[PDB]
Amino acid sequence: LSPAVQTFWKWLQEEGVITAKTPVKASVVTEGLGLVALKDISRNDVILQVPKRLWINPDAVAASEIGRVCSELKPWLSVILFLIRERSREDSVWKHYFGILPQETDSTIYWSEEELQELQGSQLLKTTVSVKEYVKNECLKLEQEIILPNKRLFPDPVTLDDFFWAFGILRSRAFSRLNLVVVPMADLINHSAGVTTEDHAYEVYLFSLKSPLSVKAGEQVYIQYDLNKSNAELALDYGFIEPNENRHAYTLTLEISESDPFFDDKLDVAESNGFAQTAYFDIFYNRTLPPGLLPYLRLVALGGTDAFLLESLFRDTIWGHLELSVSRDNEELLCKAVREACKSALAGYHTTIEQDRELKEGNLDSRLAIAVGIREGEKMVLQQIDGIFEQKELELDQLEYYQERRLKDLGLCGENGDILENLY
Ligand SMILES: Nc1ncnc2c1ncn2[C@@H]1O[C@H](CSCC[C@H](N)C(=O)O)[C@@H](O)[C@H]1O
Ligand SMILES: C[N+](C)(C)CCCC[C@H](N)C(=O)O
Repeated sequence: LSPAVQTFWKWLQEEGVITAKTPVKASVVTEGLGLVALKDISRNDVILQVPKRLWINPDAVAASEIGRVCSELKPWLSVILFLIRERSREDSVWKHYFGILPQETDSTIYWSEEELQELQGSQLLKTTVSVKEYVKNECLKLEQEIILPNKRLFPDPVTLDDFFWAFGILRSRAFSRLNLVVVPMADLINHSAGVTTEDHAYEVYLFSLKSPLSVKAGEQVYIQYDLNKSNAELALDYGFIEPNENRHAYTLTLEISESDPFFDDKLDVAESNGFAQTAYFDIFYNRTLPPGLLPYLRLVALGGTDAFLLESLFRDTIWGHLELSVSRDNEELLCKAVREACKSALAGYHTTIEQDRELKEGNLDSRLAIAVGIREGEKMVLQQIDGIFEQKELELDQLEYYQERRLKDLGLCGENGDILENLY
């Protein structure tokens, strides 16, 4: 099979992890390394359990020689260093383990500059930069503040590469479902759209892993990494995406600018209803607009004319009105703004959806395939959003704004009220 692999298995055997009780051998699959069922496994069947003696979370780093120095360090930062450190030591308890870990994945955090050009104009590109940058800073402060001072615990130099390496390992191997644990045995389980549950972790401490699906002898055992992540998210966290167009999403960012003459009043209204000065609305393909998006858009484009709704008089129904619409000038404004943002964003890509779809029709490199699928999806969402507001511009007169809703109770045609009045 593989050097460190055929050995890594041996390692677990003595640690009382892998026995003739566990029906699942590690194998080389299209997704790298994975768990192949050694024999017909059933639903919920615990495939393998690992002794907490083998975890690699904050609790294990706090108990090692670097447990002190990393005392005030944040959760991940502690594990980053720990992982790096153990990778160096030739007598580490995870010796056969690290010889198994992939030096890299297809996460965009590793993409070359050319590779990154394939995501030009994409939201994913932005996000990946930000993340790469941040991690960098936090990793440089660790060197200058922990790695270098304690030249006794960290003998070897630590490069950025090693950092991103450890980070990636975290982002693609941590089970934050119990918040940042790692399990050398159940670390080799891959993701599959076949699984639609999203609950496999367990603990009897101990880490118990159970296959949410009945696998036959020879086949691979999978799990659902996260039913709620977008493709842009699966792309960064792990190095893969799904064909499922329902994973395509595009998040819009809304904010009440401080230069807005009604900033103070608008922010009070927003906060009073669960929204901050800045708000993110995730828009998924074929899914309906998120609640709050429209009323927040209306608040943003409020304007002098409708500013009267910001008065103490409505501080109890203003949001209800925002949900029902303010006025035609208000609706037209936000539509205009949204459509313009969509068209502007659409122009930022270097390929058309037609080209992307044709590309997908041939054989693509894993990272090329990700960029293509990611950018095609984003264009679909942007165009769906644009489609939605284009319709809105047309039905701009079918909505019953504030004024009209206010006059829907005039009772013009009532009684000859004067008769009653002239009776006293
Ligand atoms: N469905 C899938 N398609 C492609 N790669 C996958 C995948 N599920 C898991 N992976 C890969 O495996 C990582 C999760 S850790 C799983 C073990 C991994 N196969 C290994 O050889 O070490 C992901 O970040 C990704 O690079
Ligand atoms: C790749 N590996 C299987 C190790 C983890 C995949 C992500 C699991 C997710 N954090 C959850 O706990 O629900």
